[PDB]
Amino acid sequence: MINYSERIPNNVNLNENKTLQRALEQWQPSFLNWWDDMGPENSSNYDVYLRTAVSVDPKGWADFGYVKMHDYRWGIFLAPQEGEKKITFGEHKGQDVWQEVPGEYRSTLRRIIVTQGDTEPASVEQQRHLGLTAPSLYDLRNLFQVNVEEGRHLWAMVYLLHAHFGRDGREEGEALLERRSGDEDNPRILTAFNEKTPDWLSFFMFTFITDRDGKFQLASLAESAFDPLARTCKFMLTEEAHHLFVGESGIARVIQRTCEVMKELGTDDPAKLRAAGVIDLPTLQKYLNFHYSVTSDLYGAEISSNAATYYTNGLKGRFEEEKIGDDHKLQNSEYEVMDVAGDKILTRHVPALSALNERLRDDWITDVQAGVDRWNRIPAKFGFDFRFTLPHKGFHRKIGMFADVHVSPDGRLISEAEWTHQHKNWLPTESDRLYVHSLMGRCLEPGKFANWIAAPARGINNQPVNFEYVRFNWSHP
Ligand SMILES: [Cl-]
Ligand SMILES: [Fe+3]
Ligand SMILES: [Fe+3]
Ligand SMILES: [O-]
Repeated sequence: MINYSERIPNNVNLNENKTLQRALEQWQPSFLNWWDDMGPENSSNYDVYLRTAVSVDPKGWADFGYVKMHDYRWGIFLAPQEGEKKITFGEHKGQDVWQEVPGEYRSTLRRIIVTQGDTEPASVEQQRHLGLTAPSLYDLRNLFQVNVEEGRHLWAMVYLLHAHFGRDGREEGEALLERRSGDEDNPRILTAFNEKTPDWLSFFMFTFITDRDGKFQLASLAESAFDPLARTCKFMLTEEAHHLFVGESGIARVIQRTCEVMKELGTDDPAKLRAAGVIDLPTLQKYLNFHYSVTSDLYGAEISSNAATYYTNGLKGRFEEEKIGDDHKLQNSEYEVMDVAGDKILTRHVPALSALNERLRDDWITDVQAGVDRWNRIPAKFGFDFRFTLPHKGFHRKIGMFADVHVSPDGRLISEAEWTHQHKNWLPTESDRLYVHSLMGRCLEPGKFANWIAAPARGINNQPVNFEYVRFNWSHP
């Protein structure tokens, strides 16, 4: 490892700003208390082989070593500042990007930053029980790496709050530790982040699908005229890519194991696959349906004056804004969205500014579909017919125009009776979830993997797959 240096590694000259540094250090012990309370369960004395960034360059990014998570060096890292960067969209296109928050947008920027910050500890809270049933040291270590990274994402947003929003900033930093996933009176802001993540199959789906909402929200904010936010999100995207990998390869390894048992037993009978302790592909498809549809609601209403305002004011851009071939102002542009009118799902064009949530949702759908295309290479290579698919965008939605109807995965509007009698085929049943639960059992033997999942293609940081990625320090409970 590179030589220790700073208590809070950073590339923002934190030490030069005494007032700001003091505010973060006053908040730190509160963060550490939250981490001990709501962080990975019973993990206080584990030594975990973790990656820590200590500077933004490739070498400093990849500082691997054993560390207790309580002692993780959470830091603050902005993509390098560019000389003479201009705003790329909206009313202010062509002007210098902002280094400070414009008073007129203070409350909106604050809202955007806090809502993003809120999802980071929510994922840790949702996932805190999982290590008790980790299917391998490798997977246990990946879970912990995701967790400390989401912890750092909370630091990333709290830094912006303290640095740019004064006393309100600090009050937002405190409340971010007071809310709690699933709590009755102070729940987390967004509904999908108040859901349970009850097993490892849900965990891999969540990091494959819901961390991908993180990618598309962060990619939109990485375009912001408010440059400290833009540069914060650009760096965060490198960590988000790791989360997406954990999710995609996690499910890939599960599909691999189930295809192996299908080949061995020579059957696709789910009763027989389950007798052999694997997760049948159809059940995997239900979990895909579930996490996909719940995540889709995170993009918000298809039509929205708020999203239009964020774009025009230069706060939040479209995904890969600069690659888009239009005027980047959209006053006379359209975008095609669906609509529901009685017994018909139809299409219409609306003003582009009013449908930016739907555009972002569509970008995310395209990305998810690419990952699903990659999973499908597995049955294909085994010569099986099974293919995973994404359901219609209107299936199982609680936000927006499809909220008041039922749509089947194959895109029909369906009756209440048909939803009630058939959705057991489309979303995990209580019984499906009990079966998956029945398979969850810790496996901490080095190089060994629980029977429902295959080994990964390679280890971490060139270590053998049977490396002791976690040391439990059992003598010191
Ligand atoms: Cl404000
Ligand atoms: Fe995150
Ligand atoms: Fe993430
Ligand atoms: O993330």
